[PDB]
Amino acid sequence: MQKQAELYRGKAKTVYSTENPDLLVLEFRNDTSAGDGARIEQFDRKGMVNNKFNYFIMSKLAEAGIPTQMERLLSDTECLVKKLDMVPVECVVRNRAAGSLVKRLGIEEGIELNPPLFDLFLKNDAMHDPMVNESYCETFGWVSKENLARMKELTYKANDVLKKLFDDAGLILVDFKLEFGLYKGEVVLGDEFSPDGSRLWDKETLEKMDKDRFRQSLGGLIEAYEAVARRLGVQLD
Amino acid sequence: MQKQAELYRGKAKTVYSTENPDLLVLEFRNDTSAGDGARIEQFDRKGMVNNKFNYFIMSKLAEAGIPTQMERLLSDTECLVKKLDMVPVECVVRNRAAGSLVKRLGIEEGIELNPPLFDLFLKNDAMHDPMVNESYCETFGWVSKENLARMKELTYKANDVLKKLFDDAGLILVDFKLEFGLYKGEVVLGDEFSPDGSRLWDKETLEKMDKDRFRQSLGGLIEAYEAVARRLGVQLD
Ligand SMILES: Nc1ncnc2c1ncn2[C@@H]1O[C@H](COP(=O)(O)OP(=O)(O)O)[C@@H](O)[C@H]1O
Ligand SMILES: Nc1ncnc2c1ncn2[C@@H]1O[C@H](COP(=O)(O)OP(=O)(O)O)[C@@H](O)[C@H]1O
Ligand SMILES: [Mg+2]
Ligand SMILES: [Mg+2]
Repeated sequence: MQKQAELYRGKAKTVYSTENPDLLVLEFRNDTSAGDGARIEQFDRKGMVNNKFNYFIMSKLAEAGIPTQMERLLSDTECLVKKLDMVPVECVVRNRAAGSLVKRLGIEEGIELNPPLFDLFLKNDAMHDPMVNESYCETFGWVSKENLARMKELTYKANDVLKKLFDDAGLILVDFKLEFGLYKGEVVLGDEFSPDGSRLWDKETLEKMDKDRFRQSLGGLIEAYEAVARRLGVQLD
Repeated sequence: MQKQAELYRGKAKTVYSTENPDLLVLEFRNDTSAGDGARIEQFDRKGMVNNKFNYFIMSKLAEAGIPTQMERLLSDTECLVKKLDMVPVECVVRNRAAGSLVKRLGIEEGIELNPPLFDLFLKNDAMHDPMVNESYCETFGWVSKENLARMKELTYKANDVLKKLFDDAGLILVDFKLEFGLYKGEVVLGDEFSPDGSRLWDKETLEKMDKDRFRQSLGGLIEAYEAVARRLGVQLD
């Protein structure tokens, strides 16, 4: 299985078709966007780190029983995945207050959330990914009630699994975003899990080591990404 | 019954205590606030119209079986109500796209929503009443799952009842906002139902006859409120 032609691309990955109608090639680019204003910069090794970081996390979730898109890595920046009919809704679980929650509610960053919060955002850059809820999914036909329930279920399961994984690595899983899609009628985890869409703080110093370093221009973005990879045991070289 | 002391006030009503610890007096002022930028304006007869308008609707909802705060009207602008431990979350049902939905999702105003949408907003002027969801209610303890389910159940019932009532009066109930509180542990409809928090369009011309006339500089606010009141059978003078 090799890339055939580019079908489409997003702000971080390029999607290619393959000879198989049910398999695609995801290419992680070095592109790094930010804010609703959207400012993009390229960071060396970024795509490769996220691709391998994603494979590692996806496998951990699969081992836990989470059905995923993953087939296998193809190169430093590419992987083979099942073609999914993506539900255009981001699922965000928050263990501590940060990002848009802090901006939206004016709550103090870092506040522990018990139980964790669960946000749903419609994927629409034009509208800056507006917040939605279950009624919207039904009314606009984005996903069935049964499938949405499954998505939330798998997200919370992923949260339980990953909070433990990151804790063992001396990290706090502040929050993260997931995207699911349908594969032959079944809900499957797709897209990616990396520091781009998940917040990770050092357990002892609370130092931010995810995309917030880029959003807040704190410097050392990729250095932080690789630091996290090393703590988890993700081979990069 | 008589007002004993002003407890507090919001942007449209003043809340007073009475000699009875379980009863309050609500005064509907002529104060009208549009745009969180609090561009207040006073409209003569506004308080009186909404007080009578609210009484009429609450009475209809009560007949339908919905528990409400209403005891009786004390004057043209005041009403005697049960003291409720208000849940700080607005419940909004949308039958057609309008207001913030249009600006939020970029959907065309007027589009019919099937099934209707249901929004939850945290009451917080400083933060412009940010949108929330059920997980927020549990995490921050604004209201239990059981009571929230009850609030939504009653809001949907109010929708079935009021859509018919307004249609009979040649009007389209576009959307509306309700607020509930607890009375000795039970969920009870409180606050108010008026053109201030509900969108109503003439069934034949679609002319707006609610607070949107003030929000969107169309003028004729009170004249519209009175026209709606009279169509419902409310005698204003
Ligand atoms: N397994 C998959 N099958 C099909 N599409 C997928 C799969 N995994 C991810 N996608 C989609 O491919 C795109 C990946 O690109 P990305 O640059 O992250 O986009 P975005 O700008 O929306 O963040 C997204 O639209 C995502 O939903
Ligand atoms: N029956 C009631 N018991 C107690 N508080 C009530 C009752 N009905 C309404 N309230 C509260 O009193 C206030 C009425 O004020 P209003 O001017 O509409 O406020 P706001 O500026 O928040 O819209 C609101 O905070 C409302 O929740
Ligand atoms: Mg993406
Ligand atoms: Mg109010």
